[PDB]
Amino acid sequence: QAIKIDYVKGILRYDSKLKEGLEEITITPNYFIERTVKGVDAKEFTEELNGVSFKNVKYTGITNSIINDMGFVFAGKNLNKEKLLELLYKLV
Repeated sequence: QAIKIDYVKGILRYDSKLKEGLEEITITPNYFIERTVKGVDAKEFTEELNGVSFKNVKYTGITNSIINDMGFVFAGKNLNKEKLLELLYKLV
């Protein structure tokens, strides 16, 4: 027995493109796909020692979606939450 993954899908935010916006992706052995999402924001973020530029455009129904859309779905056999967690953390 061993873990195995069939596909994976999610909503991502990139550090370089944080100001740019957000995307939806899927990874499957045949192909990789990136798409742009429809809820746009004029977000602009900087990191001082303790100061940051706050621009957070977030709406009612859009939040009611993305409070729970945010996160990744995994399919396969013999999954285990601890291994999945440590991999996702190890990524960044």
